[PDB]
Amino acid sequence: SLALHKVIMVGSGGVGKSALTLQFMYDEFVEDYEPKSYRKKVVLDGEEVQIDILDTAGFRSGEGFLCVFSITEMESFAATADFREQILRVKEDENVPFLLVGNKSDLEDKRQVSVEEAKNRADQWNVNYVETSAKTRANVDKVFFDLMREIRAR
Ligand SMILES: Nc1nc2c(ncn2[C@@H]2O[C@H](COP(=O)(O)OP(=O)(O)NP(=O)(O)O)[C@@H](O)[C@H]2O)c(=O)[nH]1
Ligand SMILES: [Mg+2]
Ligand SMILES: [Mg+2]
Repeated sequence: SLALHKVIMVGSGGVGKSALTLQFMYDEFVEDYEPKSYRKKVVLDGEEVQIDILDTAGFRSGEGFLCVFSITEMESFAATADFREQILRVKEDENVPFLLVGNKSDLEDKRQVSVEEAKNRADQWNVNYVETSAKTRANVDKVFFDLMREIRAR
C-alpha cells in the first residue's frame, strides 16, 4: 500500500488545467486539444508514491490544490481569489496544501499578469508561486511534486 496524494486542479476555463495534467501524466501536449481522475506512480524524494489528479472543468476529498490561472489573462488571475476562498471554506482548513500556478509562460509576449503581481498575492496567501508551460514542459513536474511535498507534510 503506497501513499496516495490527492491533487485537485482548479482555475478558470482555458487556463490549462487539462494540458498541465496531460503533460505531467503522459508527456504529451497537443495545442487546441479539449479533453475524461488520473493516477500515476512516481518517486517522491526516494519514496514511491501514487498521485491522483482530479482535472475538473473550470473537491472535498482533495488533499492539495493547484490554483491555476493564465499569465495571458488577468481575468483568470482575478478569479483565483474566489477559488481560494471557496477551497478554504469547503475544506474548512486554512492551511490546506495550495500552490498558485501561472500557466502558459511560453506566451510571454501576451502576458497580462506580471510576476511581481502574482508573487504579491502568493505571499499574501503564504503560498508559493510557480510559472509553468504545458507546451515547453517548464516547471510542470515541479508544481505537482512540490504540491505533493506540501501534502506529505500535513
Ligand atoms: N501555448 C500554450 N498553450 C497552452 C498551455 N496550456 C494550455 N494551453 C492551451 O490552452 C487551451 C486551453 O487549455 P486546457 O488545458 O483545455 O484548459 P482548461 O483549464 O483545462 N479548460 P476547461 O476548464 O474548460 O476544462 C488549449 O488550446 C491548450 O492547448 C501552455 O502552457 N502554453
Ligand atoms: Mg479542462
Ligand atoms: Mg518565462
